[PDB]
Amino acid sequence: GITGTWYNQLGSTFIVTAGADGALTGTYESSRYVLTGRYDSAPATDGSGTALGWTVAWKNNYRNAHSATTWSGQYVGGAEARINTQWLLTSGTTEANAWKSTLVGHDTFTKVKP
Amino acid sequence: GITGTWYNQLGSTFIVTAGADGALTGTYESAESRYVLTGRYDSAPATDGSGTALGWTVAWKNNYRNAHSATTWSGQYVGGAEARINTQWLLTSGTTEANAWKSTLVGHDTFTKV
Amino acid sequence: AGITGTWYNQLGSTFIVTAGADGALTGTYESAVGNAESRYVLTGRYDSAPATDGSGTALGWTVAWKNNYRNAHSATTWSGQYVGGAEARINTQWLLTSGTTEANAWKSTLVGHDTFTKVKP
Amino acid sequence: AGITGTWYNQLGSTFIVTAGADGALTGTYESAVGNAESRYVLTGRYDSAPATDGSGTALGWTVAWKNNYRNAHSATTWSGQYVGGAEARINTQWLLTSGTTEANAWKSTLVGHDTFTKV
Ligand SMILES: COC(=O)c1cccc(-c2cc3c(=O)[nH]ccc3o2)c1
Ligand SMILES: COC(=O)c1cccc(-c2cc3c(=O)[nH]ccc3o2)c1
Ligand SMILES: COC(=O)c1cccc(-c2cc3c(=O)[nH]ccc3o2)c1
Ligand SMILES: COC(=O)c1cccc(-c2cc3c(=O)[nH]ccc3o2)c1
Repeated sequence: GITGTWYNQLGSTFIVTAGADGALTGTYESSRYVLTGRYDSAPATDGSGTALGWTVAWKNNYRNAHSATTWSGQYVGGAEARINTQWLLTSGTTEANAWKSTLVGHDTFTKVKP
Repeated sequence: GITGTWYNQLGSTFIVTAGADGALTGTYESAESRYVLTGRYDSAPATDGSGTALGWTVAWKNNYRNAHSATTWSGQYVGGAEARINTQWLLTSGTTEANAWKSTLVGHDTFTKV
Repeated sequence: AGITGTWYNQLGSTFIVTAGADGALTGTYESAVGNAESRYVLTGRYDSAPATDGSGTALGWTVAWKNNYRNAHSATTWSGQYVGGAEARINTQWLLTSGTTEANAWKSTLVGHDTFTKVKP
Repeated sequence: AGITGTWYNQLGSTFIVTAGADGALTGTYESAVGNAESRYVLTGRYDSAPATDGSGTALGWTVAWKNNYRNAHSATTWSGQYVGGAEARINTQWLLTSGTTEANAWKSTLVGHDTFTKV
């Protein structure tokens, strides 16, 4: 299922546990940073994926970028499991610079290094 | 300044605690309407007028209903006399592969303390 | 009343647009932010026969940030809808992509939202 | 410039664009089969003097989903960059906004990504 170690298309490492209560917990390496999120613990049974999302704030004991990324996507099971996401990366800014505070992109995760 | 009750422009209620370790925990009401949220924030933001970066996720399942979807909010907290949390969001639904192209909505929410 | 006219966003930009009978948007955009000076060409499209159920009118346009004065090597697209009324408004969300190397492409695109009114805020 | 010609996305859509000398993009966006009911006008803009340091060429375009046969009351904008070479690509992200009432405006806009090739 969702629990496991995943890799995006650029080589980041996403180590996640999907708990019984809908919780996502784990670490993200782009050293390691804390992540938390949520997932649908009772998905549909019609072939649809499992909706999920998580957040990393880019502060650890070694660096602070004053920013945070959220990933929103779905887990698609099968022979080659995948998590397909789109993400928003917001930096702390002054009000005058807030218009350019948020980057957007898309990450796809598999259980194999790219 | 983050811990407490927040209200968006469309009548939703965001009840959050900002923990010392960078955790966001709480509930989102958009009892049957209340959902768990979890996320992260920068616990050591700059002191130069910049906002505090943060994000959180709600999966739209509770003990009463399940939309098979999840929203992530990415944004910044801005303190002061009229404090705000300014966000952009992504809402992904679980879909089949054929319908995945239309799986994700995007928008923006502004939260106030009053 | 209608899309054709001069509009202003919340940050002081000026959007001068003509909505043609064939669905064409043409005009000029002047930005108060970024690596920008004076007017830039815009082109886009709008729904020339919107629904009659109270819905807004879908539209979109593009500015490439090159003119006779500067070139930021970037382009913004706005996607949104015109909402008529006593306080006419165009509500948009936008994507701003810069030309980058492949190694930097992951951070090539900014996202935001602009609301336009015919009265300058 | 390398942009003028026919491009194909990952899901069976096609467009034929002309990149004009002063930055104009004009053409048609259609389906793989290309029947008239699936063809729509596209207009946009591109950077006609891109950097020479290996960076891509920024561009964008819009299609409103109305033609002489149907009208979805919606419009898509694609924002991205052209990357030249033997395996040329246009890499984009897109926003698809539908006309809605104010009560439904919160769910008016889909977001996604498209990659186009010449093959
Ligand atoms: C201001 O600081 C930043 O912008 C920053 C810092 C550290 C890591 C990241 C990072 C990693 C990553 C990823 O793997 N997928 C999508 C987005 C993303 O963003 C961003
Ligand atoms: C497809 O959407 C759903 O299935 C669904 C179900 C329940 C609630 C929501 C909801 C509430 C909310 C909000 O307050 N801000 C931003 C997004 C957002 O989405 C979405
Ligand atoms: C990376 O940014 C640039 O290269 C750049 C250059 C010139 C203008 C802009 C600009 C103006 C504007 C606006 O009014 N609304 C939404 C977006 C937006 O972007 C961006
Ligand atoms: C015949 O086609 C239609 O009736 C129609 C209606 C609404 C949207 C779209 C459409 C196509 C498309 C694409 O290729 N990339 C990103 C978005 C996108 O949207 C097509």
